[PDB]
Amino acid sequence: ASLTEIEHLVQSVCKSYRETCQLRLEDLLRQRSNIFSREEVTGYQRKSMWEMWERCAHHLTEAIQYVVEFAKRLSGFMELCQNDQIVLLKAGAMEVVLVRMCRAYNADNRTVFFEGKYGGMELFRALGCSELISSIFDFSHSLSALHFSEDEIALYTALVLINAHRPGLQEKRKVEQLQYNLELAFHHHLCKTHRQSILAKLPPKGKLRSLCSQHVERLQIFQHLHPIVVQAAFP
Repeated sequence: ASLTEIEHLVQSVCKSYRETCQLRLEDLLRQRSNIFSREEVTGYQRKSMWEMWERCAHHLTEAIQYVVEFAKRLSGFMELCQNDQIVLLKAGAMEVVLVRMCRAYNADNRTVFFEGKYGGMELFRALGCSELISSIFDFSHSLSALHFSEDEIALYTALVLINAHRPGLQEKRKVEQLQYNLELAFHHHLCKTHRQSILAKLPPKGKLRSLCSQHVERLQIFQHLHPIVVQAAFP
């Protein structure tokens, strides 16, 4: 693994994210000024829990598709056996979307971009899961505080997806190699960008999995399947 090869991987992954971002940071940042009216907020609050969950799930599944395209554009993912592909995606897909949310969250007004405007926790009152919603906002707040580069998100999301420790992997060694190469790339780019600091400040592995486990649990309580099981992708 030559420096030049490693630099190539950094470029590949960062470009892949740029293509599969799903939204433009520029656009999100400009839209921060546009905020939901109190009347609009009360409207969302008035909606039935069932309607909101369907609406939310539509957005989530949309995002997961983009994440899957990101995974396909990652080097070596395609080479892995279907079983190993699905395992990595199953475990990581939702985890990646939670990371990508940090872009949408605005720390000043504590609002997130939902259906074309910025809104606070108040919007999702209908769901009646205040603790889950608060935790997602808190998680996003921390990442927003870090002022994550698009290039940093790209490498981090990739590392989330590509983990040898995920159970059910037959080709563990192959995934390990891919993980280590992406690990090197992340460290290398942080050295180059003088952002070595952020490693310590990153959320622990445990916390990412915790929020995703409970998120899937709530969807399963409603008449829904795991998004990888309900995959229009892998057709």
